[PDB]
Amino acid sequence: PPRKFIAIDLGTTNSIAYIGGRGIIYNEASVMAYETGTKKLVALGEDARKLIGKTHDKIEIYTPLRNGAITDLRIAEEFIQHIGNRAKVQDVWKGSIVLIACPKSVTELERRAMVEMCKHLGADLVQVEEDTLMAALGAGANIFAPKGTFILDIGGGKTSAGIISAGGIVVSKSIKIAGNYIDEEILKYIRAKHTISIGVVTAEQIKKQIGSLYKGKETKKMVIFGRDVVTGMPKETEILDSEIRKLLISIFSSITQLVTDILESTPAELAGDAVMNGLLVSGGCAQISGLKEFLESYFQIPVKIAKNPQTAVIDGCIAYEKEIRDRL
Ligand SMILES: [Ca+2]
Repeated sequence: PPRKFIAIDLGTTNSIAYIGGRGIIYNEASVMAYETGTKKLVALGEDARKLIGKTHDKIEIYTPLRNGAITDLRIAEEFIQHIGNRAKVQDVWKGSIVLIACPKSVTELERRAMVEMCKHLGADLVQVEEDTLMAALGAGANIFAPKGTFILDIGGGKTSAGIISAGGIVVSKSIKIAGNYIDEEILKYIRAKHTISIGVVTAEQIKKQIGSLYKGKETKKMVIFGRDVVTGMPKETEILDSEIRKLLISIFSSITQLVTDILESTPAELAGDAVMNGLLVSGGCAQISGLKEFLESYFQIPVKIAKNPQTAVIDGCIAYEKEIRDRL
């Protein structure tokens, strides 16, 4: 009987967990809530993230991962244990093979601590890899070839970019300008320009429905509702795709600067791959309309949007099961 394979994409806003033979058992916010002063779990994932607004006083909300940052290693273990509890199987960790994908900001100390933590839970083997390496494999890139792979992952709380060659990361950097920032900046733009406060969900909907980085085949506008800034009264206004496009382009100056920084670090041996093969784009924001065209216009290299951008990291972990088992 083979050892169970467990993959955890720690993620930047949501975590995703996969168990061999079960599939993906967790995919939502990296948040948990307890009755105050206890470890009595009242909500996990989305059910807990909702309450961040005004939590019931007899309830404490914990955020083990804030934009991909580990807030506390003991709190991170609680969260990992809650994920494994989803399997509803006694001793899910015993003798298992565990792969954890994490942002590069997770220090070597924290990665080694998570290895000891999972081994203490019962794992036979624990391996920690960077999310950009797994995202490229999940999105369909041959990360094991000596050819240069150039990856950009726009998630919820981090945007990362890197160069991959021969199964490993050659260089990678990350910034804080990502999906959550974009939603909040849409909110702030509409408050300043239309004197109405919208909720985060309306901001996300604006992004999805009419947001773009490049002038497409359809001109759209949108009716939205929010709180009038002066009076507080519910108020309606129309938002044009052109003003949101201008806003998104301004935000993405940070993301094109990140790609420029990575491209400026390309070794001479891989420069041809950058020019001829170009960029692969994954993450939740990879589906912003016109992103391919916007990036191709700026960098004059090919850009490819991943087929599975929302799940590239965990899909790569799932594909990486063979490599771990093979090399064993
Ligand atoms: Ca800017």
